[PDB]
Amino acid sequence: ALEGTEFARAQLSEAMTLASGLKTKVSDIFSQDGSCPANTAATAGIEKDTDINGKYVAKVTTGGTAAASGGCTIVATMKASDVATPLRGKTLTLTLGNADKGSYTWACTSNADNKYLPKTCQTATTTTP
Repeated sequence: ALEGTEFARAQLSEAMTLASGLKTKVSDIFSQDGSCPANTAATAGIEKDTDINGKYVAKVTTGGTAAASGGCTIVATMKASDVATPLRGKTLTLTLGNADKGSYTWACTSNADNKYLPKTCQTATTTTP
């Protein structure tokens, strides 16, 4: 008897797995400098604030307005990658509202192929071109 795989591109599993996995990573973002900067003090003496992993297939950075409560709007991206969507993964964004005295909160805001009705994850703002 022989063995082997068939699916391989189990994007379904990786999809959900990537969702919760993203929350954990983003949760660290605000936890990085205990604030919400924009890689202004990263890629210099840190190994977390400056993510953007892959060969230009992942544009992730910190953002928002916080430094005592919780207001980090991190925006991730996928350019010329090979996961989700037929062309590109597009951009995505999440928010942190822990308040530094509550129990952590989140606000989804994705911007990757949104033709169907909205739910949980909204559409990212226009942002600069």
